[PDB]
Amino acid sequence: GIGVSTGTYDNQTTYKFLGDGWVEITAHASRLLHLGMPPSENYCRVTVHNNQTTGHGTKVKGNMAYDDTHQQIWTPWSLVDANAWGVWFQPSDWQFIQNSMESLNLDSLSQELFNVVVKTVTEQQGAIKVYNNDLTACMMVALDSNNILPYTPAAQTSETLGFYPWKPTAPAPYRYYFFMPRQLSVTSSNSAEGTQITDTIGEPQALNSQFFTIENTLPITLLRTGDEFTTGTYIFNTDPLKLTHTWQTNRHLGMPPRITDLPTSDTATASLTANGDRFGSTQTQNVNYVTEALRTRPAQIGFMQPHDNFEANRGGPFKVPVVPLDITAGEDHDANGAIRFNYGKQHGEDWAKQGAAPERYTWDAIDSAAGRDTARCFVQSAPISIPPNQNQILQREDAIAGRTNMHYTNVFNSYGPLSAFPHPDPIYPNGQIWDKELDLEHKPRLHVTAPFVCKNNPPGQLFVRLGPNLTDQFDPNSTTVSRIVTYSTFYWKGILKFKAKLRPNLTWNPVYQATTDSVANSYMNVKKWLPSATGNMHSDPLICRPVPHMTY
Amino acid sequence: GIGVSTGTYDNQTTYKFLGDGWVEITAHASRLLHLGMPPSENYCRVTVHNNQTTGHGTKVKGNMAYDDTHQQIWTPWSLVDANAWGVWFQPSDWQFIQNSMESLNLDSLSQELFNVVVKTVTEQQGAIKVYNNDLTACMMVALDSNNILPYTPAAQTSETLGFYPWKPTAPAPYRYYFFMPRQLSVTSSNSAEGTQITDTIGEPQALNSQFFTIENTLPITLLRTGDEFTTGTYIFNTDPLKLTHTWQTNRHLGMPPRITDLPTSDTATASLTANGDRFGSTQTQNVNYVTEALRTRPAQIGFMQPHDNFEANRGGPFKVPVVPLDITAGEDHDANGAIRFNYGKQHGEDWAKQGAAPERYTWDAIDSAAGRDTARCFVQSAPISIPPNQNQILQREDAIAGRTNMHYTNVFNSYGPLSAFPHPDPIYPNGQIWDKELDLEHKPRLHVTAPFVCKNNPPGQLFVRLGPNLTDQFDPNSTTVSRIVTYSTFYWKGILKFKAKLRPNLTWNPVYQATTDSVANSYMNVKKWLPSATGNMHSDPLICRPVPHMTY
Amino acid sequence: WKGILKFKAKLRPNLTWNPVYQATTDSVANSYMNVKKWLPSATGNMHSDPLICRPVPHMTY
Amino acid sequence: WQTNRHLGMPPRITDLPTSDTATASLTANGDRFGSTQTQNVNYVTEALRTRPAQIGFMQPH
Ligand SMILES: [Cl-]
Ligand SMILES: [Cl-]
Ligand code: NA
Ligand code: NA
Repeated sequence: GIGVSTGTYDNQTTYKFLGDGWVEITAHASRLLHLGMPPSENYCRVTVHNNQTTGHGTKVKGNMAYDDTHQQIWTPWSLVDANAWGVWFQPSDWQFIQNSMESLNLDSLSQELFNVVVKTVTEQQGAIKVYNNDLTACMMVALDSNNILPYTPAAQTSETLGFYPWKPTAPAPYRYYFFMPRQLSVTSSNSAEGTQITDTIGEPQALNSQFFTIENTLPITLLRTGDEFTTGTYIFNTDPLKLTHTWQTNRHLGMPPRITDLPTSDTATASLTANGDRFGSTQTQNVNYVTEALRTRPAQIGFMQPHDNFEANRGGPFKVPVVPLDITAGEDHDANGAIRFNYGKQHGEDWAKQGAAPERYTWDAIDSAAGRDTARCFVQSAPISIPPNQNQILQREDAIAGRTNMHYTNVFNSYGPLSAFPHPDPIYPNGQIWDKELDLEHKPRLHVTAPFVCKNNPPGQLFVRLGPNLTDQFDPNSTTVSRIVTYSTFYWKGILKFKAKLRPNLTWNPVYQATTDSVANSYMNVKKWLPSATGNMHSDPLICRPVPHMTY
Repeated sequence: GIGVSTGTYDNQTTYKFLGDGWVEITAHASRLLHLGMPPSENYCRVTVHNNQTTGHGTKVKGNMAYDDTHQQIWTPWSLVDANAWGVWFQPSDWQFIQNSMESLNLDSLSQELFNVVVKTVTEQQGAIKVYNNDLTACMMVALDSNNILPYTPAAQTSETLGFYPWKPTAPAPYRYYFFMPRQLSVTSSNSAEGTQITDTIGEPQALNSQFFTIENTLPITLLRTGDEFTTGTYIFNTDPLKLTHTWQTNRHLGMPPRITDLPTSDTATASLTANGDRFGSTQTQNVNYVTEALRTRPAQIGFMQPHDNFEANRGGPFKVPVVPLDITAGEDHDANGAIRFNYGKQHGEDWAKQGAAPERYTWDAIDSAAGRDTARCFVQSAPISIPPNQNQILQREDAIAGRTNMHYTNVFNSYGPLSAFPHPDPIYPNGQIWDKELDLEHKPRLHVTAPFVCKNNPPGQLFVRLGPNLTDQFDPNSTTVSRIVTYSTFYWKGILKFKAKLRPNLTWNPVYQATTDSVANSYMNVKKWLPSATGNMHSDPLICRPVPHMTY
Repeated sequence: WKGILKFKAKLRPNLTWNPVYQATTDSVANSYMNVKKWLPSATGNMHSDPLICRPVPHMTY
Repeated sequence: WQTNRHLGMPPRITDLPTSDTATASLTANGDRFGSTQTQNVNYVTEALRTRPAQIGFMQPH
């Protein structure tokens, strides 16, 4: 099958309406991939320990947050990961879906590898390189259907496939965490100089050691140029994702109080009846009156989260994740889990930009009703008295354990049986799409890194690597390795299907839509999604869930 | 399928007579094509701005007509366009059809690509080049069936395939217009020096930006050496094209006036009855008499067109097209839309000719009854008096708005409900054959650039390009691109079918036929269509619609 | 008076790479498309200005 | 949005722009291929170039 293609390139997004507002979005994605031989032929147990006593080391006082120490199993295999919005839709698609649909769900996933080509490189004189075809050479493929091997979402480290169809990409090298004891003590710059920082890493433990190899756990297919490989279709079992945001906060839940009379002019206000004589209910029985702020609501929309909370286990210190909610007027970023990420040119960064530094963006939850304005928050002693003297009210300013900047809001946890909140927004195009659930008896109500969590087993990971291309001289009992310089290219097609539903339209007023404009320096300027004079592209994160929706 | 051909070369024109004068002309065309890799791997938004203050720039006073500024989307794809008479018939065929047929219509179109070959180039020492086969390499093909992408008739810029079967050709690179604001002010050489010329180009607009990619809109087929690709048959839906010209002008419509007596000798004239006593009708009731010139005719054959009218939109100034009619005795070229075009050696120019300059030819409408002799035209004030004093008649000489060379005929529009005219002539071999209709609610009664306009959807455009042939070292996060030097060759066969009808023959006198002769320096000298001592060819535009036909 | 007017309409295709121009509303004071124009006043005064249409561009040839 | 100036095959640029701020140039008017309806001048230009039809038109006002 040498001179015949084994597949079809297709990167078009097709919409099929079944009627009644239901839509079958079928996203085809194809890319040309490049795979080079592994630097090492075997599996390595690598360790990373940044315990320098200067700069961003862990030995310098107060540098816990900079910790990067861990151990990993480095494998000669590579992973083909397309789990990221940017791989399947072009900007316009995302816009169209966000502006017209109100619901979206995963349906099925399929992939195939085809048109494999393997080449060898040899030298010449002047020295120039020459490229030849190794027709008989092959490429190894493996598919972990049952997810035996460690799950490693490439989207988390901007290592998925490129978001540009006409540009080539490459698979990310496979590696996974290995257990290793890790202890690091807490210190501050103010902390005494004589104080010694404990920075330790231990030996591999029997109770937690897990070394897996692709060779020993999965069946492997060999692909020569005339071969091709298919995964067959996988069926998703996940919950629908709302494509709208909520705005009603506790202050907007239920029957608004009855105004006494209609405003007298277009600029006037209206007044309610006296607090003392108004009907209603409160949960503070020390005061005989009702007020929008004291009034009993059905439940609590949103909640206070501990920030910037760091916890520690055998592995080391780590920042506890927080539910991405609205950052409010006050713009309390860390308190409401805003997410900031850095990515490469393959995933959005302007191709024109130069320097090692990646592009960075901070994602602020679309929803406006579940965030928390730490500044304006406060707790009043009871029996409650209004107004309260400084000794019967704890607020932002007040300091905990005599620390100027540590306020109660930093360690306050408001989560409770009455807490209700929306689901994290999907992030085009850098966002991860689906995720494997944690194998623990008691699971989390959601994940921060992805909108769709597989209730059952998630689609299996696709692994590839070049077959060792040996030379004429080879000795097994020698650690020395000689291999012919080889590399390969091949195409990848994937088919992701969604089930989506068109939105209803009942408000009298026009609704907020995701648009583009011509105003210079505007975030939504058309010029950002067009090519430059030399073809440089730029794909910034797009808004989503533009349309508002009743919460109650 | 390495060592086996995947198609057949065929460039013969076959005539099948079904009887009753109906003919099925099946034109087979085949060419060997050459495709090199694109200079750039991606899509570019290129701009052209000739705003120099010297020479043919737009900044120099009175140089509007020289404007070339515009913006375009440059793509790494190439287009295979065979939409031009020269691709399907050899001179003799065209002659035979023009001399014997009276009607011609498009029936069906089919095409295929086959016998693909891809080669790589490497260096050597002395340095010489070496060519090798990349058996596993492939070529990309895409067919836009629904005409989603911008229609770009290659015939308009002499970029279709070559008109010589035994000579190789290459596809034209694909590119399309992109919206960009453009303003240019009007000035004349006489115009004051201090006067400043406004020459502006704006930023991409949100309301009119359309960036398409082949990858995202069409399914793409990969062709390795042993593969081949077919379009299947497309059926045309167009109106028939008359292969005759008309000669009757308003002066020859209807009952000629009755002569009083037959001429007395072979050199004598005959006379009609006195104007004052002749029967008939006119539309000028100030004079009591009829005359061939005043006499009422059924309708108006031909009409006055504004020339050389330039109009302006956001895009810029442009020459308004005009219906190609007869240029009359007076030879008023621009007033009757004569078409002049410049073409290369691949499309007619004498191969022997040397210099960058292309060959140029001016096409004068075959029809002799719808043109306008601006010089002899005139308007008479009414009530009409004959003869008219200089103040009651506007003629050529008179100047508009005190401008010596601007005469009324320059801005006069005679088009009206009574206007009737023939269809533009087909032009062998440089002429375009069919054309896509404009997607506007109210369409034009015809196109100037083509005789056949598709009532429905036109045949889709055929796109090709080489697959990026990567090297051993590749980095995605780098803007740097390294590719192996590659190029390819492949054959293209096309089958175009026409339905034509043999002409009737009723005149007593022999009729005008398209012939060839031996008279030196004659436009129709046989020597022009023969090869030179070293094989240099020359294919000049051939006459068409030689036979005259009754108009009424 | 009750009236019933029926239309037959077709959903649009989406093929451009770049996001397309949409008719939107905003919060910028004194903007022609400010939300406040389509809401009632404190005493119920309404205001309905002409809305844009045919926002999406389309190939002509 | 396409006006007479944006109808058909754009002229072929000689080379791709050298930088993100540069322009590209076409081949000399005198040597460029194409067609016009003004046969007094031996050259083609976006403004003189023959288009299929006339989009829009002048109205008496
Ligand atoms: Cl799968
Ligand atoms: Cl076709
Ligand atoms: Na913050
Ligand atoms: Na003329």
